[PDB]
Amino acid sequence: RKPIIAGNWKMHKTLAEAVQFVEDVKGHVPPADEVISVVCAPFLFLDRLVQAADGTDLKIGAQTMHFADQGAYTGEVSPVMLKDLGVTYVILGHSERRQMFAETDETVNKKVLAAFTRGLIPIICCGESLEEREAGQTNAVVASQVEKALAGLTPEQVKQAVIAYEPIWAIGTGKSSTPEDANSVCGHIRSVVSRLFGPEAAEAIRIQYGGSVKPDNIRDFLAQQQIDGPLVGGASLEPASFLQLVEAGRH
Amino acid sequence: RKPIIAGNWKMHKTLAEAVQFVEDVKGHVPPADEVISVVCAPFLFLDRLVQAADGTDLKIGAQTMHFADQGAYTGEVSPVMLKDLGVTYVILGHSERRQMFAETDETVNKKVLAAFTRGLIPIICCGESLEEREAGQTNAVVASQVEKALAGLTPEQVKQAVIAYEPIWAIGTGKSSTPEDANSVCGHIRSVVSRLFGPEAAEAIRIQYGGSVKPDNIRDFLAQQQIDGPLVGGASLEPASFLQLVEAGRH
Repeated sequence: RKPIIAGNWKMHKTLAEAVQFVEDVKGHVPPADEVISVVCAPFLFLDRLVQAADGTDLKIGAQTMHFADQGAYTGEVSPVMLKDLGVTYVILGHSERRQMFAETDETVNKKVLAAFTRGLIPIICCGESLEEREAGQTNAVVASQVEKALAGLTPEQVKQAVIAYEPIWAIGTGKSSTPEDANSVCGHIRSVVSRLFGPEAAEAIRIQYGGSVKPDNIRDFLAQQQIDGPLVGGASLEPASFLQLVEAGRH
Repeated sequence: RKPIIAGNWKMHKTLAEAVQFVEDVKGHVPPADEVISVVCAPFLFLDRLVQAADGTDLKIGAQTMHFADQGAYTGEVSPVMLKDLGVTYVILGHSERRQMFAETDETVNKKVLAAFTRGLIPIICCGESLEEREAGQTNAVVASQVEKALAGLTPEQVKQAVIAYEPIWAIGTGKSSTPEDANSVCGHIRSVVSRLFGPEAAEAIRIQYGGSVKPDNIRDFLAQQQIDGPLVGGASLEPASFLQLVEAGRH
């Protein structure tokens, strides 16, 4: 299971900043055969970034996309559009959208199917809230989100999906889940996959941990058996740090 | 009041199709001082569109945007990013955003305040549902949406805002409101602006009609005293159709 590490810039840079970032990083990202390095930038910069990452191993991804090819959804961007640009990854179901922009597990599932239909590798986010963690439904929440999202896929496709387990209370809070704790939920997710798709799908899929990961702690997480890389937001905004993170995938 | 005509492509093209459209229309769109010709495109294409449209009376606008400059708002595009790119107009509160992605009058307000503080001209959308229509709250529903969306602005800036009345039921249904009716509602909205910001701003503010405006029915709408133009959706995808519309503004 090849490690994958994705940077979610969120709403954070200006085109110039964005291109300077790719320029700085693209030459020192680990080889593609070793670690999948992905920078999820805001829509406006995807175009220039896809080019700046000319023939580099630095992959470019979007922070969303709609579930339709084209249509009357003012503001949205389609999986067709993103593909045409050279974007290869797309974050789906991020809580920031689930709780703010009405992203239901239904829309997320639609989007995952669309992703595969259009050639994009989806990074499906799933995680519980503080309240759910405290109430004990962590495993249940995570399980439903994963069950629903992967609905409609074949095992061969599931092997290609990426699942980012991100406990909400850990996103940009400075409070990370522990490797051991995260490892279990991830093991649980992998176990849910196995029960729905099979031991091959489950043994292939790469599950990520997201939530206050830092270049000083990626190693700890990546070292765990069920975890295959980290979805990083805040610590991916600086080229250096990002290079630190992506190198954690044992170069 | 200089007529303004904006086209909302919604989720509709590929970068390539997008650039040729601009490449085809830009040099033939009406002279700025006569008609404000605008093309609202997907976030993905703006960089290039802005670049290719530089120097022409053809203005480029975004289909939506967030209210915060920076932020952990995965998938969102901020006013800073837009202005920084050269984008001049932005659509806010489109029914499609409203009923499908949790766009409320509060957030729409925050966004309107954001456009002004960030140097973007907002095309504030408002309109009644079929139900509210039948119940007779067209003037009410519409008045509230405008009062809420404009709250915070000074008369001086209200004079710069573009308000687009679109009876939800006419948006791409093929059925459009009668000029007389649309004019009545636009008038009423203007009364709202007059009452809130004084007659001066009310007379300078431009109010569009949206809801199945075809290149063959736009003149009818523009003719109406209270209607200063149209926000066209489907009829704005073809260079040929777009140029017809914008020309109806010329004279």
